[PDB]
Amino acid sequence: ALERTLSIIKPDAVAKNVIGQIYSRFENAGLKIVAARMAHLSRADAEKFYAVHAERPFFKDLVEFMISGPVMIQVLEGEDAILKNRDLMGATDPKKAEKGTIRADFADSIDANAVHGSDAPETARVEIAFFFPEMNVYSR
Amino acid sequence: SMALERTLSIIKPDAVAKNVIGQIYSRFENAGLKIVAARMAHLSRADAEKFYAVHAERPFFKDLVEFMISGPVMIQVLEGEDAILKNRDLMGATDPKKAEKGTIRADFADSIDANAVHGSDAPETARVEIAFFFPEMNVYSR
Ligand SMILES: Nc1ncnc2c1ncn2[C@H]1C[C@H](O)[C@@H](COP(=O)(O)O)O1
Ligand SMILES: [Cl-]
Ligand SMILES: [Cl-]
Repeated sequence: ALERTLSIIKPDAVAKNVIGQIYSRFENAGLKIVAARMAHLSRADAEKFYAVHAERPFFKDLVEFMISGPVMIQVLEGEDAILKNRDLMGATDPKKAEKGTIRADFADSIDANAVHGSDAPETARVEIAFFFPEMNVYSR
Repeated sequence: SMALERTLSIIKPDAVAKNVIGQIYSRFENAGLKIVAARMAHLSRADAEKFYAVHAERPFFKDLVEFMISGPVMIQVLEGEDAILKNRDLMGATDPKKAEKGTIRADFADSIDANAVHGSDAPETARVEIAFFFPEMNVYSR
C-alpha cells in the first residue's frame, strides 16, 4: 500500500469550502493524506504542470482556472491509490460523473471540475516531485 | 457582526493517524471558517519546544513536546468572524473527558495528552503562532 498519487483540490472547490468533505472521500476510502499544502500557483507553474496539454485548445483554460485562486495540494497514499483516487473523482466532465463522486457532488462544469488526480504511475511520480520534496512527504 | 480574525489550528498526530483530517476540516468549514493556509509537517523537538515556550517551566511540558513530535501533523490558518473563539468552541474543552458532545475533542480525542487539536487562545498568541508556521505570502485570504 505504498503507491502514491498527486491530488489537487482546485480553486472552485476551495472557494466552496468543501476541502474537508473531499478529504473525507479520500480518507473514508482508505487513502492516507501523507503530504499537503495550500498554495496559489503562478501562471508559469500551472503551465509546467499542464505541459502535456500545451498544444490543446483547452490549455489556456486549464491554466486560468488553476491560478484563479488558492488550491489545496496533497499526496494520497495507499493500495491502488492512483486508480482509487480516479474512481473517487469521477469523470472529467461532471455531467458524466457517477452519482456520489467528487465531481458529481462538487463540480459546476468541466472547467470548474473541483479536483485533479494523477492519471498513471509516471505522472504520479512527476507531479508529486513537482510540488513536494520527499522530506515533506510522510508515509504512515 | 464581529471582527474577522485568523487563528492557528493544528490537527495533532493522534488525529492525523485516525485519518479524520477531512472530518475536522468540515467542522471548521461548516461553522463558516475558511482554510486560508495549510501544510502537513513533522515538527522537530526544538520547534515543538519553541511553540510551547509558555509552558516551559510546567510539568506536562515534556509530554506536550513528545506528543506533538510523535508523528505528522496538519497545520492550518482558519479565518472568519470571531475565528479564535469559534475554533475554541468547536475544539471543546482541553480535557476530552470534559468536552461537550459534538466537539472535536469529544469525538476524536482519546485523552488529555492525545487531544486531537490545538487552537490559538487569544489574539496575540494567534499572531505569534501563525507567523511561526507560515510566511504571509502563503496565507491566502478569501
Ligand atoms: N471592519 C472590519 N471588519 C472585520 N474585521 C475587522 C475590521 N477592521 C478590522 N478588523 C479585524 C482585524 C482584527 O483581527 C480584528 C480586530 O481589530 P484590531 O484593530 O486588530 O483590534 O478585526
Ligand atoms: Cl486536471
Ligand atoms: Cl496544544
